[PDB]
Amino acid sequence: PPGPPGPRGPPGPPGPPGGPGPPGPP
Amino acid sequence: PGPPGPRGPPGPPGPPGGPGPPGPPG
Amino acid sequence: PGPPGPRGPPGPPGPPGGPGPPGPPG
Repeated sequence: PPGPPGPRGPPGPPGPPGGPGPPGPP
Repeated sequence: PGPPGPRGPPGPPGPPGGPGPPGPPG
Repeated sequence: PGPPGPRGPPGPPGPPGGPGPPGPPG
């Protein structure tokens, strides 16, 4: 029969950097 | 011996990215 | 029984990071 199911793949790579912060105070 | 087992599932989503750059001057 | 299946593929890229730090004062 078929062998045991394989291991789960690796976690994906880190997401991209976030957007820019809000503008500073007036 | 039988054929190789079914392939494992895909990994989970990666970790979130880092924070974005500093915002613009007020 | 056959050999265990191959490891799954890498997961999706992680989510985008958070917002950056607030910008400097006007």
